[PDB]
Amino acid sequence: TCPFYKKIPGTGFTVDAFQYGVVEGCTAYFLTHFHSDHYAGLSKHFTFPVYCSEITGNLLKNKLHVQEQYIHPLPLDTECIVNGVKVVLLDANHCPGAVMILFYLPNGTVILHTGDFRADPSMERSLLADQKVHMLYLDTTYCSPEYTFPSQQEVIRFAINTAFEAVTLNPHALVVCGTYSIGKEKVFLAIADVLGSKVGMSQEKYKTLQCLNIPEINSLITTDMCSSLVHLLPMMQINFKGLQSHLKKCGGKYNQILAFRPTGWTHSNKFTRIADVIPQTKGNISIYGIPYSEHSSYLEMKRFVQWLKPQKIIPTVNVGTWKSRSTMEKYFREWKLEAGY
Ligand code: NI
Repeated sequence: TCPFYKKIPGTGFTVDAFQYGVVEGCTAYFLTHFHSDHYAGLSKHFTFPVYCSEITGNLLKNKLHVQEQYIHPLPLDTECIVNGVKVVLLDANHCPGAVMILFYLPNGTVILHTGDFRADPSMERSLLADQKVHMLYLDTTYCSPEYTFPSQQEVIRFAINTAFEAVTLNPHALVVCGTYSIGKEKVFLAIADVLGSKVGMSQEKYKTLQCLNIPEINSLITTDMCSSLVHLLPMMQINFKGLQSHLKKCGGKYNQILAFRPTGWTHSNKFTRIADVIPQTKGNISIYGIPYSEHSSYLEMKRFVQWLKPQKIIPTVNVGTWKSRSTMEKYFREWKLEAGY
C-alpha cells in the first residue's frame, strides 16, 4: 500500500509510486527521475499514463520497454495542464532528467515536490520566485549538520588534476571510474577530456548514456575499450581484486590503475579537506573515494527552505525511524524561528 507522503491531496496524482500495484484513485503517475528506488515497479506491461521529463521518458522506453502510448513527456519551465490541474517541472540539479514538480491545486493550495535534489541559489530565480508554496515534500537525505561536502566544481578539479598528473608521469597507467546508476557523468567525462580520450564502457552502459541528450556525446564515449584510456566499470568491481582482474584483460597495454569511486558523504568528510584526500593503494593499483554529491548538503537545504518559507514540510527520506523523524522536525523548527516565518 502506497504511503501518504507519495500522494498529492486534492488530485488523482501520485509521485514515484510504481511498486504498490494499482493505487486506488490514481489517474496519473508522476516519476521524478530514473533511479531504481523511485521507478521500482515499472516495466513494458504498465498501462497507466506516466508523466516525466523528456530524458526520463527516453530511458523508460529504451531501458524498461514501457510502451510509447503511456509515456507523457513534459518540457521544463512550462505551465502544463494534466487532468485539469496546472503543473510545472523544474530542474532538480540531481541526475540527468531529474525534476521537481509544482502542483497548483484547484482549491488554491500550491505544493512543491522536490523529488531527489541538490539545492542551489539558482533555484531562487526559477518560476518558484513568483508565488507562495504552502506544502513542501522535501528530499531530506542529508538533513543533519554533520553532512558537509565540497562543491561539485572543487571535486571535479581534484579528479582532473589527479588523473592528468598520474598519466603524464606514466603513459602506461589506465584510469577506471565506478558507476551503478545514471548521475555523476561529469566525473568520467572531465577526466577523459583532460586526457584526450573517449570513455570506454559496456554496451548496456553506452545505451543508457545515449538516452541522456548530452551535447556532442558521440564525440565523448565508445564501446571500443582498446581505443580508450578511461574505462567505466560497475561500482562493485572497484576494489583491489576486481581491478587486478580487469588489468589482466587489457593484454599488457597498461601496468598501473588509478581508480575513482564517487560516493556521497563518508565520515572521512568530518576531518579531511578535498585538497588533502589520499587513495588506498596496493602494489600498482590506487583507489580514490571522492565526495561527489547529487543531494543537498545540510547548509544548502537550510538555505533553500529558509528562502521558500513553506507552511508545512513533509520529509520523503529517512522517514522510517522515530529518532530520524524527531531530529528532522527539530531542525525545521530551528530554521523557521531563526528566519521568522
Ligand atoms: Ni535519486
